[PDB]
Amino acid sequence: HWGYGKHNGPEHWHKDFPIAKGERQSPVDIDTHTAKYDPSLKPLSVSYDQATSLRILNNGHSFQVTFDDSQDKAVLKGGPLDGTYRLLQFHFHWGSLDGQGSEHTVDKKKYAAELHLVHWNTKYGDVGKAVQQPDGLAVLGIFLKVGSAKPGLQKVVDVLDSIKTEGKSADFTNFDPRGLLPESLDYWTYPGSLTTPPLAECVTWIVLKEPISVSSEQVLKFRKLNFNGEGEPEELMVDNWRPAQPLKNRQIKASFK
Ligand SMILES: NS(=O)(=O)c1nnc(NC(=O)C2CCCCC2)s1
Ligand SMILES: [Zn+2]
Repeated sequence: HWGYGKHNGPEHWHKDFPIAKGERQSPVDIDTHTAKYDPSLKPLSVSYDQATSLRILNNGHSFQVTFDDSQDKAVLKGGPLDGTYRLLQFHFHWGSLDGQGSEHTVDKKKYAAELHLVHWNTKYGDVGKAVQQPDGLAVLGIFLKVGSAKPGLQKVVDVLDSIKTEGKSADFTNFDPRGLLPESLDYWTYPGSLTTPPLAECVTWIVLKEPISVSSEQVLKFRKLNFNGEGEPEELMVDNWRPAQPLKNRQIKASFK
C-alpha cells in the first residue's frame, strides 16, 4: 500500500495510480516571477463562522480534522471559484526537519509544513462525485514556518497524543478553523490534483502567499505521530509530503501584484 517510504512513496504511486504522471498533478513549485497577476481574480471568500468540526483522525498518512459538510456551514467561495465549496476536512503535511515538509514550494523554497483545507463543490452533491470532476474540489493551502506559536493550532496539537497511530480518532468538536488562517488572503491559484492517491485531477488549488508561523513545540508534536498502527514497528509520521510535480501546460495566477 502507498506511503512516503523508499518502497511505497511518491516515486511508486504511478504504478497503482497512473494519473500520477498526468497533465495537472500537484503540488507544484510556484515560481513567483512567472506567476501572473490576474486582475479578474476575485477575493477569496472564506466563510468559516458556522464550521462544525466532528473528529480528528490519524489516517496513517496525516492527521485530519473532519467537518459536517451536509449543509453550507463552512464554505469557500470567490477567488477563482464558481459556486460554493464546503469544507470537509483539513490536514497537514510536514517534514522531519524545519527546511522541508511543504508540498508546494515557492521559488523552490520548502516550508516546514503545509495545511490543506479541503472543500468540495456543492453542485456535485457529495465529495465522492466531486472527486470525479475537474472542478470538484478546492484546496486552500497554507504554508507553515517555524517561529512563534499559532494559538489557533494549539487545540489540535493538544490532542495529537490521543491519535498517535493509524486508525485512532477522537472527538474534535467546536474547533474554529479560522484560527489557522494568516492575515492576508492573497493567493496563487492553478488547476491541479489531490497530492495523495488517488491523485485525482479534480482540485482548484488556492495557495496563500502568507505563511502562518507555528512554534517548534507545535511542529515537534506533529513529528511524534506514527505512520504505523499500534503494535507495529514505530515509524514516525514525518516527511508525508509529495514533491513538486511538472507544471506542464499550466499557468499559476496570482491574486495580488
Ligand atoms: N493533499 S490534498 O490534495 O489536499 C488531498 N489528497 N486526497 C484528499 N482526499 C480527500 O480529501 C477526500 C476525503 C474524503 C472523500 C474523498 C476525498 S485531499
Ligand atoms: Zn494535503
